[PDB]
Parts: sequence; structure tokens; C-alpha cells
Amino acid sequence: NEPRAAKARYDRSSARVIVDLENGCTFAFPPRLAQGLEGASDDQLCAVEILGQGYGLHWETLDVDLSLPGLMAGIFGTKAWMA
Amino acid sequence: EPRAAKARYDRSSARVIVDLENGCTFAFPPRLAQGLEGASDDQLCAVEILGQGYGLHWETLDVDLSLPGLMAGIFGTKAWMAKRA
Repeated sequence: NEPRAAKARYDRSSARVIVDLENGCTFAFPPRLAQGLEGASDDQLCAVEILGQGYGLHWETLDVDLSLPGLMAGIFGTKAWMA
Repeated sequence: EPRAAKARYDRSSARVIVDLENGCTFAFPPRLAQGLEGASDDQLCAVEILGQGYGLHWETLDVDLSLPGLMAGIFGTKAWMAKRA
């Protein structure tokens, strides 16, 4: 019953992480709104992978894991962080 | 919460692109939504934002969709989804 990431990439042109959902929808976010991705280089941002069934966005080397539902709910970090 | 700042139909990709007020972007193919299955490109362009900004509205067609619902993967009433055998 949930949207699930089929593909994920970092678009350098638009400076966005574009997630293609499995139901035909798309979600994009500027990575420097997300806790963990601050000061990540373009090269580092490209490493994005899909994990969970398809509910998590993962960066192995950076050791960052973002909740796709959280991101789409508007949650990009901890209360403390979102300030 | 996320809220629609701008909404438009992109004929090229046949999607409704929604610019969220928090900086993100959500795109959904509107013909998968209840009440828009048969609308024309022309008709789809009439999209408007209503509610503080949680609803997409089409005046003439008299269709109202929920942004959070659409982002949750909900495109219509369960009764409607079921009427697709």
C-alpha cells in the first residue's frame, strides 16, 4: 500500500536526488536539506542505492540511511537538526 | 508536513509536477487518479492548488485530489480501485 523506490540517482544538473517510485511517481529533494548529506561532494552523492524493500535510500561509504517515507513526509532529520 | 506551492501538467512527460513549499518536488501521472482517467491534456492543465496547500483542484471537471494521499500512493476510494477487474 506504499510508494517504493524503483530507482534513485543524483542529478548534477538540477542538484537533486531524483527517486523514481514503483507506481509511476517521482520524488526529488535537494540533498542539502537531508541530515547526513551536508557537505557531500557531487561524486559522493551519486553513490545512492536503494535498500529496505525499497523504502530506504543508502550511501555505503558515507554511512547515511534516509527513510523515503520520512523524506516524503517532510522529515529530513531530527527535531534538533531541523532548526 | 509538505505543501503544494506550485502545480502544473507537463505534456512532455504526461505528469503533474508539484513544487513543494519545503523545496522538494513530487510528480504523479494524473490519469491514474480517480476522476481524471479520461481527461485530455488541455483539461489536465487546469490544475489549481486549494486548501492551505494540501489539495489539487480541477474546477470544470469538478475533481479534488489530496496531495498527502497521492504521496502515500493513494489514488482513489477503495471502492473505486476495486471497480477495476
